[PDB]
Amino acid sequence: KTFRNPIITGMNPDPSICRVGDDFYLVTSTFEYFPGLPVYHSKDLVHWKLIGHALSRPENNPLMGCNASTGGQYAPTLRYHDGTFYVIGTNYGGKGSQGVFYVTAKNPAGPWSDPVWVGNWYVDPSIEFIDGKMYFLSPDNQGSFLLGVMDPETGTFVEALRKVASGLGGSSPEGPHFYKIGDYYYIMSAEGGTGYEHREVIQRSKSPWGPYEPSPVNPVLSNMNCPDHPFQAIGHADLVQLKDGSWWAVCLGIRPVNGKYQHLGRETFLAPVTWDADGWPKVGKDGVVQETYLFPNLPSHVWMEQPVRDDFDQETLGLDWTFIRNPAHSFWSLTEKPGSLRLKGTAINFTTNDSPSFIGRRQAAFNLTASAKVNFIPKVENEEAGLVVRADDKNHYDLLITERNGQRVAMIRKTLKDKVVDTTCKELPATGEVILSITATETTYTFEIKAAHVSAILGTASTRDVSNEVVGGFTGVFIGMYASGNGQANTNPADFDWFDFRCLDLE
Ligand SMILES: [Ca+2]
Repeated sequence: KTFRNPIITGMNPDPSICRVGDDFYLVTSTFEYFPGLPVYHSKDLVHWKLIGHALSRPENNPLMGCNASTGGQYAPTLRYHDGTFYVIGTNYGGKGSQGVFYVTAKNPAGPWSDPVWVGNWYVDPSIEFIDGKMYFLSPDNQGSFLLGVMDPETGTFVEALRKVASGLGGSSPEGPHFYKIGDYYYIMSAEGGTGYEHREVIQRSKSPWGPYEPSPVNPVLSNMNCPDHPFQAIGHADLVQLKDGSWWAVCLGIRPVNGKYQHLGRETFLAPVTWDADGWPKVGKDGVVQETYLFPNLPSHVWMEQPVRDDFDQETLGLDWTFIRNPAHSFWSLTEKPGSLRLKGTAINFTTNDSPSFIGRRQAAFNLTASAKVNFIPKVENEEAGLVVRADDKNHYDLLITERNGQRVAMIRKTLKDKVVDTTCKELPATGEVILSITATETTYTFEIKAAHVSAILGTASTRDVSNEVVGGFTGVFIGMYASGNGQANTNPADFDWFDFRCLDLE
């Protein structure tokens, strides 16, 4: 048996893992998206199932006012000690955020606690449980790493933060984790940046408090030295040890199109870690995270496939569905028209930093088909609803039903650099159901419509123009249902009977 990387696709950056007996749990960063910090579950490190989110409530994910793509939830760390799971991270820019927080749970599916604010703004806070102590390791935004000890109950520092080590020469020392393995305490961290020079490095000491000395086989993992490789910007790893004693790393990376641009976001990868004779870890001979590997020494456990169609025919919204900042439940219902997701477009659109009536999911494949049957009668030109390809608040493609010159129409509208650049309309019948459809390849999104007396490819757009390299920030594309009255509320609701999502990267 083998597996193909990546192990979790679509926007899933900054992976943090822990093993609790036969079960593995993993979290990734979410930024402005709610619920925050999804928790995935596996029994083989390869097949992952979404089971909850660490931040499923507005009191533990305050997001209002945060910037798209550079605000909200940054790298989380996930750990487990004495019947209790802990997730620590940083919230930047949300009204009511005090910076670094953690939340706890007995069940990793939830419910999680309200935040325990630790009282600083350090990025990439990490925790580890060693010798009956809860260590807190973070960078100091000045090239150095700070270690401290923390009371699990209160989040207060019992031993205060102090400098113990620093980065090893590379840009933006990030993502430090603390491990006690054999004779030594190890600080493993990321350097180089967000780009091609990203790498994981390690150092160790006889004592937690230093001094630390660098690995002679740095880096631990990087695709820096293979510019041909289909995976790039590999880094921000977290280690996990199995019951057979062997070691695996999860880390983030990108899958560029023609080696130039990435739009799906930073995804999660899996690589075997080997320790050399002197006690230093490395992935392979060269540190390169490969496309396929021999399977972990664990029994294969494939999860029941999620169906293509969400029929919106139960009271509980599927866990993959995602909102922008803190959603008011007043804009959506699965109750009010049973069998449909009812979306009520408000005055709010993307141009502010609160929560527009948007519900979407991560584009988890280059090649896909996404479609939705929607009932929407607009009464005036400002009113619209349909599907959106979102990169951020300034960059998104809108496949919407609206009213133009007393005709109900289907519209593809391309917004880039916060300006509308292209708009193409086709006339719909005055009433009746409309199937809106978005199909994707590595390079192109194609937008299609179907109704009574109306079926047509409406337009195309580039994946390149929504890519990280053009738009900046720390996110990747979401495809979602959308309604907005652009200054006014929509008169009528937009009712989505179903939503198909088909990933086709295997073929
Ligand atoms: Ca339905």
